[PDB]
Amino acid sequence: WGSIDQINGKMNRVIEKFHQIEKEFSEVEGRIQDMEKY
Amino acid sequence: IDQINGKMNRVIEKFHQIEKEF
Amino acid sequence: GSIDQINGKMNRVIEKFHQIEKEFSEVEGRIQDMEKY
Repeated sequence: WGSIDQINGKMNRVIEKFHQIEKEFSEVEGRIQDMEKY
Repeated sequence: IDQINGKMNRVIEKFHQIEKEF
Repeated sequence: GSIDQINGKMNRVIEKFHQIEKEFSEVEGRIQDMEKY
């Protein structure tokens, strides 16, 4: 099960970094929005 | 262990939807 | 100002999206293979 524990870890890290990339994109979006509105 | 497959099917859940989000 | 800044940030975000795609495909592949064999 060290092979499962290991893919559990690989899936967790893919998920964590997607959430970081998602947040970064949100911030970019919100600044396109500032520029467009203000 | 039932415990690490328990997790897997759970972690695998969030992974699958992110697949979709990707 | 804010225009070249967004342009830089967005390009770097897109770069990081392409990295995460490849990593996902590789993790998925490994899960598929564990389940198949």
